[PDB]
Amino acid sequence: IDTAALKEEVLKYMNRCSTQDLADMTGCTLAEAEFMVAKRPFPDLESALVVKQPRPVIPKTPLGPRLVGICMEIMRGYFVVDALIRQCEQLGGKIQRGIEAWGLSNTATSDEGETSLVNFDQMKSFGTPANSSFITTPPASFSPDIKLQDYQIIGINWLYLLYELKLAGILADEMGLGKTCQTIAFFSLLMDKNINGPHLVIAPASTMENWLREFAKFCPKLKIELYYGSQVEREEIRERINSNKDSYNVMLTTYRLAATSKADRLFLRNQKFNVCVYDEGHYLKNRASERYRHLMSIPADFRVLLTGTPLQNNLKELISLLAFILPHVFDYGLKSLDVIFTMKKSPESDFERALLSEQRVSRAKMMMAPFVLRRKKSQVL
Repeated sequence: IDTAALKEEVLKYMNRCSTQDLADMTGCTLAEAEFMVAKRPFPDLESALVVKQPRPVIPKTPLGPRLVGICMEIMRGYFVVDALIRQCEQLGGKIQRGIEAWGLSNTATSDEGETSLVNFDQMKSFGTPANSSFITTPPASFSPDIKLQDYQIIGINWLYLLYELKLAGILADEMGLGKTCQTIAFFSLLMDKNINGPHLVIAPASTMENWLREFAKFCPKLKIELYYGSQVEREEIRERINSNKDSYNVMLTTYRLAATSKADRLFLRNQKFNVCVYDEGHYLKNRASERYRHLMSIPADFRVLLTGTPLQNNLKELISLLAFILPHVFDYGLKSLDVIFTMKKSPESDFERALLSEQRVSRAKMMMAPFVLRRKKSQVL
C-alpha cells in the first residue's frame, strides 16, 4: 500500500468527483462538498489542504484537511477491499476449474454473483469419466428410504469440492429446496469417506426440532449432540461430553448459545469442529457486530453458510462475506476497513452510493460467484 499511490489517487478523485459523490464518500454535508468542489482544480494536495470556509460576517477542523484526511482513510480501505477481491479471484478460479473437471454445466454468469448447477443429465447418459471426482449416487451412510434429487447430489458434490480446496461455501438455494437436507447429505458423504466430525450446526431456535427430525429421518447413522437448555443443563452437557464417554458426529446449538456467554463460547472452542454450518446465518452479513466476531471465532476447518437470499448489492455485506469465505482473513486485523463500517447512511449521504463503492460491489459480486451455489424453484421443478 504505497503512500505516493494513495496521495495520487486522492488528488485525482478530488479533481473528478461530483459534489454528491463527495458527500457519499466522506460523510460531509452537501454544502461542504459544494464549497470544496468549487475551489478546484487542485494542482496538488496542498491546494486542497488550504481550503477553509469563511468566518461569519459581522452584521474545529478546517474543511480541506478534514476531507483530504477522510479520503485518504477511505482510499486505504478500498485498496484492502481490492486485495480481498483479488484473492477471491484466485481461489474462485480454483473452484471453477474443479467444477469443469467434473464434467458439468452452469446456467448463471458471474455478474449474477452465484453458480447454478441444476442437473447432470449428460453424465447420466454417457457416464462419469474415470478422471472425475463426481459421485452420482447417494452416500451409503444416507437413509435408503429418502430420495436425493439431482440438484442435491450436485449440492453435496459442490460442498465437498469446496471442502477439498480448503475454502468455504455459501449455499443459497431458494427456500423450500432442502438446504438442510443437502447439509445432512453432505455430512453423510463425509462419513462415507471416513471423515466423521465432530461438526457443528448453529441454527435459529425457530428451526431446531426440524434439524433434529431431519437428522433422524435422513441420516440416522449420525450421532447428534444437542447443546441446548438451562445454564445448568448446558453445564452438565459439557461435563458429560468432556469425559469422552460417547463421541458424537454433529453438535446442534443456537446462535444465542453459541455466541453470548464465555463458557459456551470456549466449550465450542475446545471441541475442534471440522465442518461448521451457519443456518440462516445473516449475522455473517454484518462484520461490524460482536455476534459476528464470536461466530467466526469458533475454530472450524470448513465453514458453510445457508441462506435463501442471493448476494446483495451492498459493499459492507460483501466485505463481511469476503472475510467469511477467504482463508485466514478473519485472523488478520482488517483495521483499515474500520472506517467503512463507521460511515452511517442518512438522507444526505450514503457511502454505499459512492461511485468507487459501487465499482467494488460489481467486481466483488462477480468474483464471489463461484463460492455461492444458488438454484431456484423455477429451475428444478
